[PDB]
Amino acid sequence: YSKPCCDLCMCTRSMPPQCSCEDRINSCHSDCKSCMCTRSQPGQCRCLDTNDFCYKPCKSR
Amino acid sequence: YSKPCCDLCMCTRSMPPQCSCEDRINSCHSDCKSCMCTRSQPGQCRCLDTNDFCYKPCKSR
Amino acid sequence: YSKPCCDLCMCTRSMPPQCSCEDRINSCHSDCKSCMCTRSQPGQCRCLDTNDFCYKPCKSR
Amino acid sequence: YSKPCCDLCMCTRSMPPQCSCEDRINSCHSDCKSCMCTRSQPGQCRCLDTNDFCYKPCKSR
Amino acid sequence: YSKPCCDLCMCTRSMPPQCSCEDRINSCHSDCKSCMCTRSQPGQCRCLDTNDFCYKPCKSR
Amino acid sequence: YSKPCCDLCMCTRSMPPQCSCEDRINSCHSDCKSCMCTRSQPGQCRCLDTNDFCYKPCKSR
Repeated sequence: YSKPCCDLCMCTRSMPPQCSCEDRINSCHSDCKSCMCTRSQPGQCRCLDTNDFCYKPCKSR
Repeated sequence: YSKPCCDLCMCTRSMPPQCSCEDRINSCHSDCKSCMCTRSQPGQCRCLDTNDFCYKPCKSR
Repeated sequence: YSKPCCDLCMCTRSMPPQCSCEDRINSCHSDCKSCMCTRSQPGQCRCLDTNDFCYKPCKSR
Repeated sequence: YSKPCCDLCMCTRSMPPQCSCEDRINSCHSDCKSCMCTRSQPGQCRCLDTNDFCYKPCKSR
Repeated sequence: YSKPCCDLCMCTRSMPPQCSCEDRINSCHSDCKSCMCTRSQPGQCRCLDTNDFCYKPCKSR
Repeated sequence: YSKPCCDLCMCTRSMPPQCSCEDRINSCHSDCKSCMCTRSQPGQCRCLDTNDFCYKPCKSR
């Protein structure tokens, strides 16, 4: 869907923590602020945004 | 969901083609025959099965 | 070009050795026997063939 | 050669875009400004520079 | 040391399971039967052997 | 152990150089200043710190 979730998240062991995510084809989630893709068809995209929290796992699988 | 789809697929340039896929947490799709995971909680899994076709992209994103 | 070379090669510490390679867009080298690509435009390909020798580095860079 | 090209490029979905590239043994292209390699022989290098455009694919393969 | 351990292990969800491991510079563990390295100095090696069990984590870190 | 070493190091071809490292389960070395891990059990961690030198290879293997 367009709603924000994340399956693989990583955080730094600092306080507050700094965390990020994974891969989608053509577009990133609606909440993403800087999105990076491959110059190809279909393009494989990732979110580069960093927060002090992780989104919840994608509810499907 | 439990239904079979695939976002990143790769095939050999032979006839018939030999193709495979990507990553899920704890479990693989219902149609998967040999599934491999990391000894960790939560475990990150992948399907090793090979077909002569690709499933369609996950309908959500 | 169409000529066979390899930049990143890996071999098993057995006798005779078993060795393979890396990445190209749309097509593999002319000598490649089983070539695998991504269902996308432009497709990113790799050779899965195994020999008991490595090709020489690509002469360009 | 020494001339600047790129096979795998990625860009952020922002305006202007922010883009980067891939892998070479011992040295990066002549136009590269910050180049990073592995402490090994032969060393495997990558360019970390970021532009608002992508170079064209390497003309050979 | 020369003793056999493994930090990152992966297994198939079949019975009995089929499992493997990770990365070392110049040589693999003493128990490894097919070891694969990069044609470079120092070479980065991995074990390709498959068992129906995982070794224990490296005791150091 | 808790002592600082590094097996895979990479540096930029600038003066002074800017260098970093690799992977551990649950914790980073004692000298690490910003450490990033996966939200999972056991978590896989990496050091993001950058210096103008590389640590020496882990003395064990």
